[PDB]
Amino acid sequence: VKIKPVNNLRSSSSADFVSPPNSKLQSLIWQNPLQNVYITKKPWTPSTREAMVEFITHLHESYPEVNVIVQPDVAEEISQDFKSPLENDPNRPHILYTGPEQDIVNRTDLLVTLGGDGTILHGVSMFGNTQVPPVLAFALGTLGFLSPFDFKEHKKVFQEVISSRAKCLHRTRLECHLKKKDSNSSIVTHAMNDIFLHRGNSPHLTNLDIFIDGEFLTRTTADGVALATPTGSTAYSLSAGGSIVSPLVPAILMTPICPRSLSFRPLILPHSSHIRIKIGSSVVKLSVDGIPQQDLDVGDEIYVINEVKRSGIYCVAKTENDWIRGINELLGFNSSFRLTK
Amino acid sequence: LQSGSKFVKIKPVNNLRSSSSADFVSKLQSLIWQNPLQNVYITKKPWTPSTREAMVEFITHLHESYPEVNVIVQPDVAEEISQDFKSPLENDPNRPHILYTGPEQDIVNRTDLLVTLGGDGTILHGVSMFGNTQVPPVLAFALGTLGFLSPFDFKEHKKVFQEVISSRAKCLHRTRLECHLKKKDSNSSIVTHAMNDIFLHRGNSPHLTNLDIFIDGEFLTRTTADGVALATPTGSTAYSLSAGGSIVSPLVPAILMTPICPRSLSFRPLILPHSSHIRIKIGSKLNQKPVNSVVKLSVDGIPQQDLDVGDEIYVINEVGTIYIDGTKRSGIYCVAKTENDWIRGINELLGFNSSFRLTK
Amino acid sequence: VKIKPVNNLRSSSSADFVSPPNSKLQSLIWQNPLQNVYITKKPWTPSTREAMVEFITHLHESYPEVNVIVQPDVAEEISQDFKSPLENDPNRPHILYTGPEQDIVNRTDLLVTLGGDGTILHGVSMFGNTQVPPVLAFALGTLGFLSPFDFKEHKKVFQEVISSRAKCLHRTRLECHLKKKDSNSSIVTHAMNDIFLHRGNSPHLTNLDIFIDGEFLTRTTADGVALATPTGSTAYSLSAGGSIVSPLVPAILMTPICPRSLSFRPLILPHSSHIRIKIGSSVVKLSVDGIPQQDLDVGDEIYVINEVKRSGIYCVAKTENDWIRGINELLGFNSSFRLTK
Amino acid sequence: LQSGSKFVKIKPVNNLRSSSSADFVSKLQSLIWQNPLQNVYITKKPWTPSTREAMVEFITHLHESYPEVNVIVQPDVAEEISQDFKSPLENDPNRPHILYTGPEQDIVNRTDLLVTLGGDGTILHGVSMFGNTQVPPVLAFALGTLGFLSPFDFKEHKKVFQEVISSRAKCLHRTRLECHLKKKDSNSSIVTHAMNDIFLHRGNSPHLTNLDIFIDGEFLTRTTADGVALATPTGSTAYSLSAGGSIVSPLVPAILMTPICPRSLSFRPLILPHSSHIRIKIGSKLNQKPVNSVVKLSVDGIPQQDLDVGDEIYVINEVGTIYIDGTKRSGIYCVAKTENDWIRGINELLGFNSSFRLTK
Ligand SMILES: NC(=O)C1=CN([C@@H]2O[C@H](COP(=O)(O)OP(=O)(O)OC[C@H]3O[C@@H](n4cnc5c(N)ncnc54)[C@H](O)[C@@H]3O)[C@@H](O)[C@H]2O)C=CC1
Ligand SMILES: NC(=O)C1=CN([C@@H]2O[C@H](COP(=O)(O)OP(=O)(O)OC[C@H]3O[C@@H](n4cnc5c(N)ncnc54)[C@H](O)[C@@H]3O)[C@@H](O)[C@H]2O)C=CC1
Ligand SMILES: NC(=O)C1=CN([C@@H]2O[C@H](COP(=O)(O)OP(=O)(O)OC[C@H]3O[C@@H](n4cnc5c(N)ncnc54)[C@H](O)[C@@H]3O)[C@@H](O)[C@H]2O)C=CC1
Ligand SMILES: NC(=O)C1=CN([C@@H]2O[C@H](COP(=O)(O)OP(=O)(O)OC[C@H]3O[C@@H](n4cnc5c(N)ncnc54)[C@H](O)[C@@H]3O)[C@@H](O)[C@H]2O)C=CC1
Repeated sequence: VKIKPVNNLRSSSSADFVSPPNSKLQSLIWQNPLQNVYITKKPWTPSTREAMVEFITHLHESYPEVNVIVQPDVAEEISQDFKSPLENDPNRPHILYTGPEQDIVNRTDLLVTLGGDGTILHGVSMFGNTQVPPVLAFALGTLGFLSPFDFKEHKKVFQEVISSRAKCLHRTRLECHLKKKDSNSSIVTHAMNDIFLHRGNSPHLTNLDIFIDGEFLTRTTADGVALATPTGSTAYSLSAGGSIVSPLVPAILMTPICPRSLSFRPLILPHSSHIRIKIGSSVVKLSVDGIPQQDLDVGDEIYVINEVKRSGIYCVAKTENDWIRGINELLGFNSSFRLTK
Repeated sequence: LQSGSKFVKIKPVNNLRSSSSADFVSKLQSLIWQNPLQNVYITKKPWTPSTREAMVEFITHLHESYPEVNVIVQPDVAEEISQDFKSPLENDPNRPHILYTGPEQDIVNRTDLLVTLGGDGTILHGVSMFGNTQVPPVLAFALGTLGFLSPFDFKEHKKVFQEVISSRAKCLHRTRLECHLKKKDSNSSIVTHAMNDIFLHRGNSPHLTNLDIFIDGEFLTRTTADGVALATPTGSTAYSLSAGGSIVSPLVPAILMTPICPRSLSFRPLILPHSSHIRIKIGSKLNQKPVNSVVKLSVDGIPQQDLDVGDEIYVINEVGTIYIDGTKRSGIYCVAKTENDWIRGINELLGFNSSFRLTK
Repeated sequence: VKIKPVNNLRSSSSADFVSPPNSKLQSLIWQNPLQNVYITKKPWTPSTREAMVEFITHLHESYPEVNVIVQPDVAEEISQDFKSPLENDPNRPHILYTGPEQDIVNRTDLLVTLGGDGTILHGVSMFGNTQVPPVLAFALGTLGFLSPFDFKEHKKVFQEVISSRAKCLHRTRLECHLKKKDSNSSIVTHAMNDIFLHRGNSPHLTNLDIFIDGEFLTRTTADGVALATPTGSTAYSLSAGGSIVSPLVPAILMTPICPRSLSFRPLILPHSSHIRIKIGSSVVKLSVDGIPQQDLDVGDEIYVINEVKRSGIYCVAKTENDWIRGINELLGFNSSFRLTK
Repeated sequence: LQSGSKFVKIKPVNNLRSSSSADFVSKLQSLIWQNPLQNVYITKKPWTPSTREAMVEFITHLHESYPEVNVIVQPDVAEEISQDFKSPLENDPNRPHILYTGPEQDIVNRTDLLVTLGGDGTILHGVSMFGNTQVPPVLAFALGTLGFLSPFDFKEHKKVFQEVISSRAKCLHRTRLECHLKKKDSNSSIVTHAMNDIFLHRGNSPHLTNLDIFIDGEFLTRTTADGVALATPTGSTAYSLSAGGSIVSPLVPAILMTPICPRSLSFRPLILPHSSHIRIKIGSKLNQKPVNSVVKLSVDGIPQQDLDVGDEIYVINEVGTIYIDGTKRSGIYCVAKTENDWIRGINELLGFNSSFRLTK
């Protein structure tokens, strides 16, 4: 194993996305060859560690041109896990490119995740405002919803990816603009799942004034409220009683979290909606994709829109019908009562 | 057809010129008449005095104020209301009120504007006439018991019609669904068009429907239930709402799939892409009740047919369906009152998120 | 096989029910020996037919004192199914007692069901206003919710029953009093599950005025409304969004069926409630335990109370915790999302 | 304790006689005083002018009209309101307003009647004082922002108190739950009493709670969620309602089990027998986040403790629990306004089954 600085590699090369006739998905076409592959994994998890080693071994064996990128602390963790050099000659060790977060962000052509939903969410968030490279997600360890591929098929799947034969689902994201009373500027954060406000530690209910496109919608006194992407419709929003929304639908979900109301039916809003929520009368917690942000005081506001740089997240898909299969087999959608045995 | 007054003449609607499709310049679309507005088709909720009175009053206004305007009504309505006009135009007995009428196909071809006098059902049946063709703009006045869709009080009719004819009105676009019924032992299809919804229901039968649902050629689920509803966003506030569905803005491109009293704890309502291809086949359980008339099919509330085990419906949006391997202006334009009709409608008419009593 | 008239048998002997300390159930104590056993089965169903033969064979073999009662058309159907007489001597054929419905009702000590929920419901309804004998329910064919026993354990279970060692769950029933505008008197019907009003064949919504103990509750415009026992809480009421209510709770459920309202949350009402529902402005169908009754016109009324003759239905229970097990294993209660494989 | 006026004397509540438990002759129970009503404990919503004003006005009325009556308030309240009395009794400077006060245990032993001035929280905290003992009858006046439980406007206080003291009032019985907290590595229990509910919640933690639920010693389910609520019928209109629970009449003997934002499509709310034995153990998933402070426990909204993996709560009704093998007047009596407070409350305060707008 040899650790090298990632700053030796060229900046990210963009892929092209085309919508073929009678497809729900976008063809992933590498206009310049794929080279910079960043691999992230669920930490402190044996199966993701072993799968990473095995995936990198496979890449170094089968794809000389591919440069493997990992985090610094990860490169240290897995260096001892490789023993046999390439084709068993001591002159080709396993080259791991690594460096500061920004260097990785600037150079990544393809993001590969080994783990669950958290792994994808945190990998994608690392990119901040840089357009996100395509995401190839393998499910390892405890199951989540978003990763379509079993690690066992990693060789066949990656071959389709690098050969411009794979297709991607486009997942839209929300932008959260936080405006606190005190200071000058907005803090902007991107959400794959959701942005939510919650009483959290406080025993007192939130009082939220909700505006759509400048028009007052409603006051809600509640545990909180969730604004979700269609991707996020299966996450917190689903727990709170929301509908399941195919990731192909352009929309924003507004789902109340335990409201003092008999009639706050969940809303499905247009993609282009501008949502403003004002904290009315440390009272309220703000979270983006589950990660706590600043605490909000009475008078603070969030402004939420769809992300409009190529926007959104392109995730390699297994089939044209991944969503159907996921809701059935992962979420237990419309499970039949037992009719025999 | 016999008029019940010498002050009314009933004339063939084929005496009128073909429809002038308007322009829609653009979240609301401006309604701008390329050819001037002339042929106004008026429908009303039947057997309700207020709407018959409103129709006569509206037609009187058009005949008084807009000489270029031609009034079209249904044949039975023409006969019904003919005795209600108690004077000719401008006190001149040689200028009777003229009402144009004829068969649907004749009316459909010549309508520039649909005006409805009644409730939600009035709009639904009116638009339903224009199923296989282009729907003219829809001007909807609420009379009698309130519904959700008609944005105007009939009291406002002079000022609203004024704005419409002068090309100063704006419209909300509402999408339409297509239901294709394919009977067991048939390769033909019966096509219907939906503004609200398409639904299957056990109806008169005491036994639950058993329905196999396929999306984009893939099997989704079997449901055993009262039935299932497929709804436009417009229809999200209708049957689908009653069945526990989400409220969907009419600007969202989606199809709702909402179960009706399912034997399941986990049939959460689904929101599907507007591009979806939906097939529902009427099934049964092994050795059973009757296999005929086990399910009723309705489209915008209108019973179509009882269906048998083996029948299928195919449901798609009017435009933009994606057919994955293994499977004329569109939509409806409704004259809007404000740029915020939707939020105000859900709040004031449906009581969306009504606060618990906080004072007094 | 020999067919005999059931009118040769004594009238029904009642069992005694005692609530032992630290039990949820009622001990079934035969004060006079159990003798008259009426067996009913889901019709046109091979497995129930074969199980009936096998159960009767077992009774004639092991319990000389037991008299087997079946329906006339059933006695004809199964007579050919027996071939071997008792202990293979031609002088003891299989004695089947049968006769008119009322004779069976008057003489039954124990009702045995072989089938599903429908079998129990229709067997129990046969008794009209006569107090219902204890019910021993075996699940055969397609699964339903109410029968706690697998037919395979029929010998062990019946031995506990006849030996006064079994325990019963007491299920309460509702009484429906139908008062049509036209005529003089009420038609009274008993419900194990529910009484419901529904638009049925009509495309027009029902308009129902609901009164509790003489006080106006609400007008509902809807597909309909269901009034359910706790037993019925897992039936139609559950499909309509009702809560799952243990059969030990004294209560009446009022669950709207697709109401034109955002705020008709299902209600749980006191056991002693008097519920009156008036049909407001062939418009409305009435069903009791799923069986269509008379059609109702505007101005007709139903009056619904708990049945107050020993009241209710005593069903032989398998364990103290049948309800937990049924909701988990039959209804898929709180099914976990897939966490592995 | 220092009074802020020579017109008020603050006296030890132990100067008063032990409580007189009333009689409850019998769906409402008549409140008939065996010993005459004397010791009136008054609580108010803190830091709200209307309730401080109401307290002074109520106490003034008692002192003017009922010489036999003794007023008990909290120690800090006695000091707070002492400066608010601007005259002595009957203009006699030798007859100051007397306010009795002391520690909870002292107050609890001597209260004939609890009077609350505020909202739902005021009742909850007031009743909470009488946890391990008998709860005196509760007379609840609504001041400030409306809640659900207080049936009387404070304006009505003279006429209502008149009915109560003269043994002409009626009360609704509300049952209480007991929460037994058994810490990990402990065999002792911390007991609390609930009028509304007992709930577990992730609170400050960003991770979901993992809770193992046992009923009557049998494992029911593991839930991964924000949390779970166990509620009385009284509490069915509180947190449980917000979480999607059914509205349960306070005359039904039951315990509600309602999930709070569960990771499941099938955790339908449960209604359990009042006799039920409920145990909930704080679990975790294999190799995880922190194991401490993973869940908050609240009882009637009051945070008790952060709980750790391995802690358990046991929840039972105050009376009538059945313990299947392997596992003083009770309840709360609230003075009622009419024989139909419940139907009127759900309709008028909660907007139960609010009709869509049908006219105007
Ligand atoms: N359901 C609930 O009561 C709560 C849910 N959350 C969700 O956790 C999400 C963060 O995910 P993690 O980083 O894994 O944190 P995590 O491990 O704390 O919780 C996430 C749980 O939700 C699942 N999940 C996440 N995204 C999903 C999606 N799009 N569809 C279906 N299931 C999904 C995960 O697989 C995991 O089971 C937040 O975006 C929020 O939606 C956060 C708080 C409460
Ligand atoms: N909620 C329920 O239980 C049922 C509802 N329906 C609805 O009736 C519709 C047909 O309408 P009508 O001819 O007036 O028959 P209708 O008068 O029998 O039913 C219409 C009821 O639903 C309301 N409605 C209809 N469309 C609506 C919409 N888009 N948003 C909000 N409310 C709406 C109407 O105002 C009226 O109160 C069908 O498309 C179906 O959606 C049909 C059967 C049952
Ligand atoms: N869920 C729905 O949409 C509808 C349900 N029903 C139910 O059918 C019941 C009559 O039962 P059957 O004679 O078997 O007719 P059935 O065969 O037509 O339908 C009954 C279905 O409900 C199940 N079921 C019946 N009682 C149940 C209970 N107490 N708990 C859980 N599941 C139960 C049966 O096993 C069967 O799956 C009626 O009392 C009514 O509750 C009737 C119409 C519609
Ligand atoms: N709905 C929600 O999202 C939450 C509700 N709560 C409720 O707060 C209760 C504590 O009450 P407070 O001390 O006033 O704190 P609070 O003022 O923070 O919450 C009480 C809110 O719930 C209402 N409420 C309380 N009990 C009720 C009941 N039995 N029926 C109808 N409404 C009721 C109150 O009027 C008030 O609007 C707890 O027992 C819990 O049930 C606590 C947290 C969240």
